[PDB]
Amino acid sequence: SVPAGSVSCLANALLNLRSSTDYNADHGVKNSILNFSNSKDASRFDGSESWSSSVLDKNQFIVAGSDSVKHFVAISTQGRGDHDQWVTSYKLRYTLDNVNWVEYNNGEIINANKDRNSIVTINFNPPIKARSIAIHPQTYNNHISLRWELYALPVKSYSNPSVQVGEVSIGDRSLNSGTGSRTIVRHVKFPVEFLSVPIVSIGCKKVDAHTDNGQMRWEGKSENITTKGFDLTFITWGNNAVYDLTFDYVAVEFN
Amino acid sequence: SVPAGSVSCLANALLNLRSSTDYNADHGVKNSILNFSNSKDASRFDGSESWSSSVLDKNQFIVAGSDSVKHFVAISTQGRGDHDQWVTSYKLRYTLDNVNWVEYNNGEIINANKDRNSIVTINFNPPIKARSIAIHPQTYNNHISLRWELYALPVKSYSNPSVQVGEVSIGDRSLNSGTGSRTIVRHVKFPVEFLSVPIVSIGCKKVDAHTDNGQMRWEGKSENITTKGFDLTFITWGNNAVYDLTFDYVAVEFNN
Amino acid sequence: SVPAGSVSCLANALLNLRSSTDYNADHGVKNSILNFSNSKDASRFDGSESWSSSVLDKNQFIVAGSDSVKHFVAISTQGRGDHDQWVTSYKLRYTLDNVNWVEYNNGEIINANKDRNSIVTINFNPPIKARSIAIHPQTYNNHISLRWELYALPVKSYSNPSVQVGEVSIGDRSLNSGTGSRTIVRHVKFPVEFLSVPIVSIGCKKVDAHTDNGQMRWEGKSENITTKGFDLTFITWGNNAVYDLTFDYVAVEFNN
Ligand SMILES: [Ca+2]
Ligand SMILES: [Ca+2]
Ligand SMILES: [Ca+2]
Ligand SMILES: [Cl-]
Ligand SMILES: [Zn+2]
Repeated sequence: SVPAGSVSCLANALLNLRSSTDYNADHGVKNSILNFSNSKDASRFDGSESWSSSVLDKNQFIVAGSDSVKHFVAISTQGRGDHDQWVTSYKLRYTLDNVNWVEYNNGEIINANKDRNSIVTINFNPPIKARSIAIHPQTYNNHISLRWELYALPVKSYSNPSVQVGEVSIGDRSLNSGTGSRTIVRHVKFPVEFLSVPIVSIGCKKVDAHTDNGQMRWEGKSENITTKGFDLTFITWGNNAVYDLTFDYVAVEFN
Repeated sequence: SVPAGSVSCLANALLNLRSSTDYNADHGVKNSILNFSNSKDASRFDGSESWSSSVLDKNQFIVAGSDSVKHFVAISTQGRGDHDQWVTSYKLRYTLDNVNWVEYNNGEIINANKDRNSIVTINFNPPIKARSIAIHPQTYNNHISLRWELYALPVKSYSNPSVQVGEVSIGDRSLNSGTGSRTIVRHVKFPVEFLSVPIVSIGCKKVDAHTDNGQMRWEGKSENITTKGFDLTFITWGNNAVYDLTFDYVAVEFNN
Repeated sequence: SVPAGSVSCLANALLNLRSSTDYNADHGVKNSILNFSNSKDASRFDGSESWSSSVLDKNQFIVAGSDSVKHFVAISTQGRGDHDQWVTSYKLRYTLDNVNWVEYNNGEIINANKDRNSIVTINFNPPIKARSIAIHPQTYNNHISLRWELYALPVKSYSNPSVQVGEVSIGDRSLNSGTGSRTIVRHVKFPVEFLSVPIVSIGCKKVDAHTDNGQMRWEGKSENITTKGFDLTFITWGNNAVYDLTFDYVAVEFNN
């Protein structure tokens, strides 16, 4: 079973494909998408409804890859739509760093197809975590020919952040006197405008302040965050005299 | 108009393409880039100056995509270069998550080409945020055959920075005695060397210090930052005695 | 020489490729990887063991690209496996932004191949920092035909991190009385669950505490981290009364 919500990688043209060999360009990996089907006009040939290797041995493969870390949850294979050709068993190989390749599950040989069109699906628990994956047919019927699809987790909503950083201080004696709940606002303009409204984290890196009968009171808050900047509100209360406070900030936009 | 400073996606080989069907490999999406043209020698066929479908109906397309989120600002289409074939109208589809596709602009049919070579450009306002985008020919002259280019915003430099994190303390009594402005430096080494110089944000997560007639004074600064590490300078002044301090740090490396 | 531990980009299918021209589909970029080799059977053509241009001039190229920034450390070229065709000199161009192209080493003409199968390697010092790169044959032997590989630095463990952010407080008087080492835990849930265990940095943004004979004491520690959340353990010791503390936190997810 293909888990609900998963991404069809070839359907969405998310992976580059490279076969070991092709019978010819009209039998190439571009024709390997699961359920691939073309013209039924038998007078002209518009391509095999599969990838088909040229060499017939145990060393053929399609490699599927891209820069990003995919979490593959399953793989589906299928035979050739237009001729009695199919892969009947295959091994999997993969790589997360693109330098070291590993055998999936110690070189597990997986039972594949029995006919032209029936879909056989394999599920990975836990997901294979890879940048490139390769299918390696071991046995076949008539010829090494397949359609297939790879399934991956969708991308997390938090992914691909943009970040801007900086520091901000009171800079003067605004909170160094008076009584009660006291506030002073520093307006921060981000060096560059965000696309979406960031979330902002702050951290104190300087405290110069007087206790009030032994009590220390200071707070920093970010507020009125927009795409262009925000307000760092420096806060004190009781009778505390804050001479200076400094925060670093980290602003993060996603999605 | 193609907006100034845009990225030509197929030109920079930035998108994978997948057609519904190919007339044959010599009419493949590999031959679809705007203005593609090959040998003019009529005696030998080196492929169409177009992508060309095999099936002729309303259901053909090219899908274009990649792991990343594009900000598509425009699209251009053109007919076949070497025969009288072009797409007269098409719809667009796109997807951000690669699970749910949306009809561009509620399924708007866009008037496309009426010759081989004139370029028809469509602007997107606002930009289309998608991982994958598909052109869906609705009407054609003679055959479903086209050349195209997709245009997108350049990558902004504040996106996907690298990060490294860690913690640093005084770890001893260095600032816990003495008078006036007092500093001790902690030389911090990042777990992995960066390829270029990061910035280094810090925040305090431990105070253990004595007041000086009721005044608290401490500070931390990251200085002398390199690809390999930085110095966290712990500071006190007056007659504050600082028993220990701790910072979490976050080193952020941009555009690499 | 190819530096030990480089990534072979074409081998791992990390780049889209686009030629200026193909002799035909059976001579396309898909057949261009270093050492590419097909059936040795002379009674049916299964494609060239090379890419081969259609037009024979000095304006042919393959463009290799993708979304992410690469650091290319070397190129390797080869001639055609199956006929006496090979590139004898070439130039390189690249782009980091996919708007502005630059000429490798001010258009240096690199001496290339001499036969079908010997591999000629060029080292890039420093690495070419590029999203796309293009090989431009200048001279050739019989036909513009080649095989190649591009080598890149492996991705750093620290790249493409994701970040989540929030705040936590004691929010009550738990730490405000008693004596000796006292702790209170706040369980934090991440707005979205992470795919793997993050690291969690914190920095204080509120202190409301009493000194203990002039000594200030407070600490925050992020503990018990999972995909779903963590514990912020607020800490005081000696006889300090902490009325409240607040932290911001930065949760960072690596290698995903
Ligand atoms: Ca057919
Ligand atoms: Ca031609
Ligand atoms: Ca052959
Ligand atoms: Cl404090
Ligand atoms: Zn990518």
